[PDB]
Amino acid sequence: PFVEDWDLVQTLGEGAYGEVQLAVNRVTEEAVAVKIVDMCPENIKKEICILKMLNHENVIKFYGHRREGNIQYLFMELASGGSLFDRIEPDIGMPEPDAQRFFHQLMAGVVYLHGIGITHRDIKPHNLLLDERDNLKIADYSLATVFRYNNRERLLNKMCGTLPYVAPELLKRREFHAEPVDVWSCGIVLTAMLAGELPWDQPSDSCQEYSDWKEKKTYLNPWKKIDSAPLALLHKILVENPSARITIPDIKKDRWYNKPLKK
Ligand SMILES: CN1CCN(c2ccc(OCc3ccccc3)c(C(=O)Nc3cccnc3)c2)CC1
Ligand SMILES: [Cl-]
Ligand SMILES: [Cl-]
Repeated sequence: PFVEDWDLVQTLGEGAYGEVQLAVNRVTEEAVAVKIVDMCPENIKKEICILKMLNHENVIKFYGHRREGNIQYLFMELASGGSLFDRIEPDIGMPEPDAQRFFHQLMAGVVYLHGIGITHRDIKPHNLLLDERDNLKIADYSLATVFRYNNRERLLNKMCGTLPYVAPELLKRREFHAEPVDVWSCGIVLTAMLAGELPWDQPSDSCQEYSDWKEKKTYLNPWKKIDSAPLALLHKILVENPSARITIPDIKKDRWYNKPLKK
């Protein structure tokens, strides 16, 4: 039984749907991340099925799972570097070359997900982890879902995620395309990395900071802290109409995205 093989040392944090712990094996001392859930059978079955699909250098590794009656045990690679959240200095961000590198890696992982028809739905720095060489890994598949199957796209029609990161259409439209929503959250992550603050509580008209952006007041914070090149990218990403929003193929052609900054 689980408790005979593993010791739960501490809480690593909460995901969208549960909580994950640092587990250390009682024989080998191998340290792993474990998500423990007392079975929704329907959602957890879904989370496990997506987890089994994943194989990419910028997505967390899934080791497997154990069911002990009603409780499911999900085992995954521990991120020795902790989270990206912890590299963002409040009100400062991080050095632009470090931000660009992490943004390159984030885009690599998101392209991989979208290419297998999965949308993450909750991209934010808490869910972006780092291995021992600071390679970024997209974690937490509790909200992830299928948006393309047999080459047919399905629109999403459920609101979820985290408000300061969600795209405006998720709050307004009854159904919407999955990919532009993930692209938007990437832009908020990039903003956070370069300014060390979030731009708004949510992207709604009742939020003044979001109105300010739409009116192009980039002389205000956080935008004033961001160099003109990454800012120009952020103007293409944080576009209100998802059909006019930049796609990942075009992000990959952006001037800042291609600027040499780092060894
Ligand atoms: C030295 N230590 C190393 C470990 N350090 C650390 C800190 C936070 C973490 O996750 C926050 C989290 C993010 C999403 C959901 C729940 C919790 C993880 C981690 O490895 N988590 C993980 C791994 C695989 C799958 N899911 C989560 C590791 C902190 C510094
Ligand atoms: Cl398919
Ligand atoms: Cl933050």
